[PDB]
Amino acid sequence: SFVEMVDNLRGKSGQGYYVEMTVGSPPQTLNILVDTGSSNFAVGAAPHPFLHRYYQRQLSSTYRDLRKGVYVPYTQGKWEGELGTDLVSIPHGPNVTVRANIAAITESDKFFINGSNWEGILGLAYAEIARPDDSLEPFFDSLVKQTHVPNLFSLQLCGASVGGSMIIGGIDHSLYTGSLWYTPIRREWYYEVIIVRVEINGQDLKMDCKEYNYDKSIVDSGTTNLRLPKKVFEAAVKSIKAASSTEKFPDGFWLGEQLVCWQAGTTPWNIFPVISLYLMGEVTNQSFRITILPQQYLRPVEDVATSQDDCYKFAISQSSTGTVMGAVIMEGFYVVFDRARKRIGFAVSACHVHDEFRTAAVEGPFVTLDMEDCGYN
Ligand SMILES: CCOC[C@@H](Oc1cc(C[C@@H]2CS(=O)(=O)C[C@H](NCc3cccc(C(C)(C)C)c3)[C@H]2O)cc(F)c1N)C(F)(F)F
Repeated sequence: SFVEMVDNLRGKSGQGYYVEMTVGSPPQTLNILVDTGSSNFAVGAAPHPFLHRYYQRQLSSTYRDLRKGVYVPYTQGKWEGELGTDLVSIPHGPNVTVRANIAAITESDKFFINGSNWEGILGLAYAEIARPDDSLEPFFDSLVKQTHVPNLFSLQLCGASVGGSMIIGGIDHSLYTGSLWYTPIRREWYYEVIIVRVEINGQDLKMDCKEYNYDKSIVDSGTTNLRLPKKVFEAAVKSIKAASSTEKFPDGFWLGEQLVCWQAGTTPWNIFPVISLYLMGEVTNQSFRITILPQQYLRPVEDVATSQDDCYKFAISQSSTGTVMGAVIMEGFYVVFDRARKRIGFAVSACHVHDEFRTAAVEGPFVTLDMEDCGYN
């Protein structure tokens, strides 16, 4: 019955992927950002310049106030509001209704995005990182406890304005090609994984693999960019600069500030390298790699002039909180969040990204010794 959930995601580039949901009785429809990088379900519940609608608790007969406050500080953006519960459904999801915790957002700061077309956020990670604390049961845990829905979901996020699928409760085999490759979830708080090797155009970065996971590596659909720890970011940018040194770009470009443009259809894709991230596998001394194309980490943005150029921003940026495999890594891959078996699967997506002479890939098996030493303690 997964076909009903195919193409249930929409979004704008750089502004996330959202799914339609209803809260309350009678049901109020809202678009909700799908975020595997957090664990709170929260919706606008008061007027805001960027909101065209919001949750009106007084209009819902099933709303229950929990008489407790809450706030969540993200890397960028934060909101505060009031905790309560209400009935929640996903129209293009499983045919069930659950009573879930809901943070009613009363104040926010750089949380809502102008024109994003979503009014709330669905944190799909584990209770350990829920606010105020891990006693606030996350939505997916409620879903699994109250229904027969299997304890897993999969995300197919597609690039070019964008669409995708969140398959709740399973894997839809029409959404990917080739084999699924699984990496262990290291610990159930974020979807934390372990990167064991990095190559750029087939050249090993040659860092202590702990640097790749300092202080963690997570899979985060709520984040746009691939974000890399400072030392790894620097090495990666140096390598990518060298490979593309045929052309020169302003430093603002490499900092993700300035966009670069070329005449429509003349984008020099080949001067930008492929990036391979090797992830810890399921058996001893075994790993696999996912390979990212420049079409993924050069994010398409709207033309700043009145011309018909192709313009892009560099969608790899520096992090001080570990590696973040955001939407530009997930795009073109089918990613299975197999909570039941504490593992995350990757396969080439049916909406895989195109290049004339190169292709995004998930490949294995590889042998990698001492993968345990790659985890940061
Ligand atoms: C403008 C760029 O955003 C586009 C971005 O919009 C947002 C997305 C998020 C979710 C965040 C994005 S992040 O970059 O802050 C990383 C984080 N996950 C790791 C993390 C870091 C710090 C703290 C926590 C908690 C929640 C566990 C405490 C979790 C995610 O959840 C919060 C926001 F406000 C905005 N607007 C989107 F549109 F979704 F692409």
